[PDB]
Amino acid sequence: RDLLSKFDGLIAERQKLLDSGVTDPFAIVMEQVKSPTEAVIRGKDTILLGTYNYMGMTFDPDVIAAGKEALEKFGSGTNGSRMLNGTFHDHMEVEQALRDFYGTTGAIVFSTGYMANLGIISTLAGKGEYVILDADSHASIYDGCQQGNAEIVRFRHNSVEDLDKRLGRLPKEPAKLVVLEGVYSMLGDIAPLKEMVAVAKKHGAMVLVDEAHSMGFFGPNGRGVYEAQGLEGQIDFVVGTFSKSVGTVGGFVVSNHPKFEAVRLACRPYIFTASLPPSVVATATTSIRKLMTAHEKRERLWSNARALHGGLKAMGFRLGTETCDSAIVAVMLEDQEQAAMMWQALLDGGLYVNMARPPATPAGTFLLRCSICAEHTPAQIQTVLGMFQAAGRAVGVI
Amino acid sequence: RDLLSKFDGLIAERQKLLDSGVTDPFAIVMEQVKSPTEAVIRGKDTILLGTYNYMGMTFDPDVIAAGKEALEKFGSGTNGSRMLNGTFHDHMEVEQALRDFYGTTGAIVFSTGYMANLGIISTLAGKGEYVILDADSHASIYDGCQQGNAEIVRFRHNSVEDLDKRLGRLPKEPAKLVVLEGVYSMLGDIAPLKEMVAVAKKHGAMVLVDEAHSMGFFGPNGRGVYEAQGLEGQIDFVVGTFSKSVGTVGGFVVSNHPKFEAVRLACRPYIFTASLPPSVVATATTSIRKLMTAHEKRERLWSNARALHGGLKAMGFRLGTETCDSAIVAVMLEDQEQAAMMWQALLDGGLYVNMARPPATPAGTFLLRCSICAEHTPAQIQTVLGMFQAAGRAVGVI
Ligand SMILES: *Cc1c(COP(=O)(O)O)cnc(C)c1O
Ligand SMILES: *Cc1c(COP(=O)(O)O)cnc(C)c1O
Ligand SMILES: [Mg+2]
Ligand SMILES: [Mg+2]
Repeated sequence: RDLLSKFDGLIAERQKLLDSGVTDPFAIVMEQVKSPTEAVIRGKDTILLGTYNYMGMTFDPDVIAAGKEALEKFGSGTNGSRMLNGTFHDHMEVEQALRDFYGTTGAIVFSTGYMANLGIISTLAGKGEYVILDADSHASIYDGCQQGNAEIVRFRHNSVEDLDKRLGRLPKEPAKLVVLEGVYSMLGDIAPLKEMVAVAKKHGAMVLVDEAHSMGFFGPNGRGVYEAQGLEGQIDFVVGTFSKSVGTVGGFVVSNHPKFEAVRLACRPYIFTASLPPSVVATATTSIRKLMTAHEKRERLWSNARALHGGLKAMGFRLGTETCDSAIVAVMLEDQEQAAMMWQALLDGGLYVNMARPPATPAGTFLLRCSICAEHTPAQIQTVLGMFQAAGRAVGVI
Repeated sequence: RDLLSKFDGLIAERQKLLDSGVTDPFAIVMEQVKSPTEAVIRGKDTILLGTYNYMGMTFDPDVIAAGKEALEKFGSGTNGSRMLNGTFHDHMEVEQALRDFYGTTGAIVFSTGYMANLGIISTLAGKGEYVILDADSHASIYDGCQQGNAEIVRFRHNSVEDLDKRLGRLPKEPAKLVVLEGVYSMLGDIAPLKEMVAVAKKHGAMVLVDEAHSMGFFGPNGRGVYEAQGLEGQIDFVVGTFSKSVGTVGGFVVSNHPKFEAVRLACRPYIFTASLPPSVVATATTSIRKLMTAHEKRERLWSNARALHGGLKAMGFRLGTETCDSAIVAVMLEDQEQAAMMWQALLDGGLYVNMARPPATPAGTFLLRCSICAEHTPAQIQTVLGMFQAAGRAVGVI
């Protein structure tokens, strides 16, 4: 036995899944990517319906030109931390783009969204302070809690009442951070932010909202669910990512707090890593700025989501949401076998969606998660619906 | 008081430093970067001597062409995890390049080196197991320990004897991970890996060596200090980064362990983040492959390092090492004021080096850290030495 013996269970489980004849869902390779909505997988032209490229920015010609120009002018990397030699022209640009996008005075970019959550949670809340979060929060949020020294207070998923009761039992004096997500990504439902933020404020907590799954398409300025729910000016910190709507890699936190940017002086995941490559921050800058006014894309995204959500439900699929509330549409299946058969039939027929099974989801929950793109055409969405009808029948969903 | 009140001390300290008239060392912006060794800072042409671009790969024409081609062909980002939709052609390529570079069957790429350390340490060693590390290990290694549930065992810095004594007192049965760095980056000295690995093996521990500061220029194949010290085939895991010699962003761990790649199934910082952009993994692939045989660069790097190290010592600077053992040359100054005055005079004269003061360094240690590049010319190195002589005099080092 050695350090890897602990993986024997996971290795056996994987082999059991493969024994069913299914393609390994954790080893899919996009051999070619023709556009935000088309790839070649296993030598087959395939519609993409399992990416977080919500606004189709990855092939935007301005984004691509900015990336190429940055490679040419500044090279492939920075070879240093933001606190030393790794802040180039384009890093300053991308932080200003976030200030402009969110209407904040402060903006701190990290090398990943995971690291932004890890860092901001573990740095803001110290010993004797409290981080209060939804039971089903993103892994990076839990990892930020684990990385820090604060008291961690979970509340029942999606429960305004349990948030209120749990907050109310904490001592009044210590500072507190309530961490919320605008969109619950598993099912694509929306958090009751207006009510939860009111509860947080009643108890004197600061609020951090993750708006990774809403950027560019919720609220008048595309700032997120909090903006859509009228909370502009009430959110202490907003965390996000460059890997979804923005279409690259990176993380950020924005704020209007006067001391915010002193976080750079303390935050270990900000300090102890190289800054992002020039091309990454140049593509992010361009993309963020375009997202401020990408009205045609926003309209298409929501039109597509409504057509997919409406079509799957009408067919008889059980969805994670009664109404189309986000760009994630989750199809709920009865068991692991049904989900795998559906996923495989879709893939073989030319469609890629994400499958989620335990322990990614709770025991008893087996999903196909579809994520819509501004650049899907109405034709593609109908093709997808046809594919879902054909697979749902061969498998016997529906 | 709120969550940011804890930063009042750091804010006051920063203001005290600025009160001396020094440029803020934590807010330097590379406005233009002409080459690996030249930038424009504060409107002034400046020689770069504080980057980890050891092999000058960031402006390599093959690296740049690969990045541009990847933007064009695959877009700006992947919008998904490696376990879902984020593995493109170029991700498979970069992991194969690492296998070829290190002669291993296993290779796992992460979105940063920080995350590779965070993830591999917290995933390999669980409850009831031990992570044994040097007191002065990199922050990411300590953060990996904090993220995991293992027992953490620090040993006195650079002490083979204390490693042996501390290891020997642990229970025999539980699995153990000894984590070592090939190059101690603060001063640029080298770990006694041959002796430490022998000690680790005597006690039945697995060994993880970080070779971030040696890639491409230690050992016959450029694999690192462990290779230079004859330890090929004896190291269980080697961790590294794409941000130094490789010249982009990203992290990795390589191994020949038969179960290694099952780490993908468990490792939270691998699973819960987007994969790197196509351009990043394409530039990394190209760079890694060129590093396998970059003999001219290697020779220049070491020639430059020897000239800088030899020249600074002869001038009368106290260096962190008696002999030129790495591409980091650390100048030790008597106090914080001396270091800041030296740093400012160098900057104003057209040279950028890194300054390190407490709490980055231990109390009593005040450094200028020079990092050499394969692409520095002998002329630049003499210019640098002239600048060090001029500043050392105006300040009164030397
Ligand atoms: C996607 C996501 C992250 C991680 O972002 P990456 O940039 O991919 O590391 C963090 N939090 C939430 C809620 C996310 O959805
Ligand atoms: C630079 C470094 C890291 C971090 O690498 P990044 O890729 O910049 O996140 C981790 N460990 C060591 C020893 C390092 O030197
Ligand atoms: Mg094309
Ligand atoms: Mg140029």
